[PDB]
Amino acid sequence: TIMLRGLPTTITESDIREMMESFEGPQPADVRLMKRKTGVSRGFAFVEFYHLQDATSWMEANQKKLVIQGKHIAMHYSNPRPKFEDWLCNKCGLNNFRKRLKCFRCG
Ligand SMILES: [Zn+2]
Repeated sequence: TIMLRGLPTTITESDIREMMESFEGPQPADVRLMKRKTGVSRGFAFVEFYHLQDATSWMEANQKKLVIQGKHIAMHYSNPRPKFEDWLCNKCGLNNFRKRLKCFRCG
């Protein structure tokens, strides 16, 4: 899970994956361009991985090497930022909300 920010308001989830079949590191598992309620993508997008060596090598050599729409974008770690009454999942280790009973990785 690595986030990249600043994707324009007309970019398809494919538009980032049309040129991300060629960067370094072994091929990933899942890519999620964050959506909204009306059906728009607000600037940020997460990348999951099969392995951790692959993500490490991805951020290793080309952190500040990815240009689309004439603007560089950072590729930064993703660590949860919780609140007071937040729980944990015993099969994914993913932090999720309190008024919801299901995790966002397996359920
Ligand atoms: Zn989980």
